[PDB]
Amino acid sequence: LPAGCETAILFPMRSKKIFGSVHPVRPMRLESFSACIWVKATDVLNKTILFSYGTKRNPYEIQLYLSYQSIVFVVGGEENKLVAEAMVSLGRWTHLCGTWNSEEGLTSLWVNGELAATTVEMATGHIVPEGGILQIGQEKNGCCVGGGFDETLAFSGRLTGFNIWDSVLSNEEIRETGGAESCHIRGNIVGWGVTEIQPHGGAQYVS
Amino acid sequence: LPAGCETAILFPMRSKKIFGSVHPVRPMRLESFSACIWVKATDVLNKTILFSYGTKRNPYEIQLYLSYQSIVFVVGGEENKLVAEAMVSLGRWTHLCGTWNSEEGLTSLWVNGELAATTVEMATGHIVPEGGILQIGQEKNGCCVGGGFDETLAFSGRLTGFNIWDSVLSNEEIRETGGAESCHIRGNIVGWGVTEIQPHGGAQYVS
Repeated sequence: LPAGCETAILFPMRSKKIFGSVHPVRPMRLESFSACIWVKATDVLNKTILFSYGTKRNPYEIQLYLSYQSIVFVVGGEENKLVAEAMVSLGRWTHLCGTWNSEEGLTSLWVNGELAATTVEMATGHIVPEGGILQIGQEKNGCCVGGGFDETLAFSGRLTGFNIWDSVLSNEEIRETGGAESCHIRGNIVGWGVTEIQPHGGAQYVS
Repeated sequence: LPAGCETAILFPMRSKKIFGSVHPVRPMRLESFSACIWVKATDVLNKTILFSYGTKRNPYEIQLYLSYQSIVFVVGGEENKLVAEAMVSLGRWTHLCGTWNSEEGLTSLWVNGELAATTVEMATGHIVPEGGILQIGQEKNGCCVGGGFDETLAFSGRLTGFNIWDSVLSNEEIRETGGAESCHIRGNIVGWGVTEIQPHGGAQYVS
């Protein structure tokens, strides 16, 4: 387990059926936010969508994915994105965090409690609309067609601590969530064990 | 049997899952086209979506929906439509059919094989996109989610003789399709009993 957790998803095999359905309880109102996460990637491709919140008219409303030895940060749509280079590789628990603002379009990334990317005037004044759904480990593809889901974009590996925050996280708290006692640090939008998480098609906890 | 047909589909109750899955054989890419049908208007609400063909970027590519007394026929989008006034019935096998072209934006509607309405230079040059889903008996929405199909948009009743053509039908052919010897003339785009049709969510085949 990454730092002090005892539970983690297993994702033993990426196939055309592995996915999950999360049903958060509270609104997604966000003109700014931050999202720490610990990840253990087994294989990284040019395109492998770890998750993406999508609306009926904007499936790419939120998304981040690893492009070989790089990390992509998609906001709002495919066109608007931020990328850092050569930080994520196969098989190691690594803390990923970031921040965004709509006032002057400020956004940033924080790995291991340490900066990874930053820019300004992106998604300035943007507000995420509701009505979409957040999906983990898969992109929009067939589910019950004897497979269907893109095994290419599917994921295999260990994950734990699915959390989301309603506002920006200070650099101090980002560092703390990058520390060895980050398992108990959870956000309010989503908290591990607090938010409804429904693995499917292979994603197994290792509690 | 009406129109000489030998099979039909019953929509016994307007419900949030009642619909049918239609998969026409050939592409829908047409400029001048026509399609006629017999409808037994069981319920005529202020809005009872008869069907809805929609592409991802345009939910209202093609949509015929029935109002209290008017057959509102939408082409391309909500902006362009063709509408009748006081000649739609309740609980009676009735004929409604329309044509369209992009050359000069021609369009028409045909009740009981008799012309109903028409306008010119409507969507001139427009080409209907292909590859979309031809949802029937209900405006496109979720079914497996559990309900999803707004019952107001849902329709109930018996349906027979589904036909789609690749050209504007002549007046003589419209009269022929409006008679008791109209079952045999079935559309090449879709022919009653040719294109696979699966009533679902309460609907069943009937004859």
